Amino acid sequence: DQSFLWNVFQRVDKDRSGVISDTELQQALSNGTWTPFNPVTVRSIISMFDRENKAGVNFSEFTGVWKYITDWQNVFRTYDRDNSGMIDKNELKQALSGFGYRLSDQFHDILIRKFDRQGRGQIAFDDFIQGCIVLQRLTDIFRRYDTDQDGWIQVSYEQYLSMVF
Amino acid sequence: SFLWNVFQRVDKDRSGVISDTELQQALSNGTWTPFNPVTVRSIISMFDRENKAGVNFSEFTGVWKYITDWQNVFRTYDRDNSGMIDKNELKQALSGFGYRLSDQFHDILIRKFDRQGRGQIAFDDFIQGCIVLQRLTDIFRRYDTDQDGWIQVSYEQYLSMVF
Ligand SMILES: [Ca+2]
Ligand SMILES: [Ca+2]
Ligand SMILES: [Ca+2]
Ligand SMILES: [Ca+2]
Ligand SMILES: [Ca+2]
Ligand SMILES: [Ca+2]
Repeated sequence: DQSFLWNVFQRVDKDRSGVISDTELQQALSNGTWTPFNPVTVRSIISMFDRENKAGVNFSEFTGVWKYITDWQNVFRTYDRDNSGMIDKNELKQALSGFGYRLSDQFHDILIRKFDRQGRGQIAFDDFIQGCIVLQRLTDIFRRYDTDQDGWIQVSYEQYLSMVF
Repeated sequence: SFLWNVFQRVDKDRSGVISDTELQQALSNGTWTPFNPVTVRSIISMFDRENKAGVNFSEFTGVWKYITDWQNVFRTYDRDNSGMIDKNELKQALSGFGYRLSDQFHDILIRKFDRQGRGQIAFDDFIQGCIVLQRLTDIFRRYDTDQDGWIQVSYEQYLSMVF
């Protein structure tokens, strides 16, 4: 039912639009730090929650375009130890391993780096959805080509360069 | 010089720095639609001494140049002359930049950068369709030693590559 979500479209008409472009949602969600929500994280929710190849959602899926963030906030929250809204190295060693991951101490300090901008050694939330789902899959295409049962895959200089994208 | 006139010519307020989502307005890609904001970001952020996300006259002089040349490529490879480029003309394009890419990963490639679905890379997608194209041929080419191209990559060792 769209009436349950009709007041959500009210805030989303700076240019009357009706269809949700990338920023057409940006003002409906916080990242946890007073900054805007990174569009790179946004298009992950639309091109993934819309069949139409133009990046703009609707009822058929917006029942869930949002729903995934309501999926994602529970986890985040049910891990925040400090409740300060950020996950640390000690903290991620528990969340990652909550997702059935057997990595090691040394990767449990390599991950944080791409996403911790401020440089305090913690992940905000706009850094979480994006890149979480990205990594949620680097166990997955790493899967499609070679299950060595120790992790090794490889191809030549040829279209293996094509794979890297 | 004549650039002294061309720089204000797009500088709406006399500000003396071209904005980003102001330059989207001078660069025409010929889809009669807008020029890619993302191509517009790369063109600005590439050439910015600072974080200002812009180019003043003492910072744009070259962007103009980098722009010029980016057409001067189109202009050659667009042999048929349709303001836009197709698979048969994209082929000699990627190859001319030295890419050993076989037919399958072009329909693939075009399917990530042809902004409209006509199978016709326009002037704005191409540049963009060459910024990342390049970027991910770089470190790999740095990473693979024997230039045969195979890389044995372990679980926790590999993960940290496409990052
Ligand atoms: Ca709208
Ligand atoms: Ca915490
Ligand atoms: Ca200006
Ligand atoms: Ca000609
Ligand atoms: Ca042509
Ligand atoms: Ca090698």
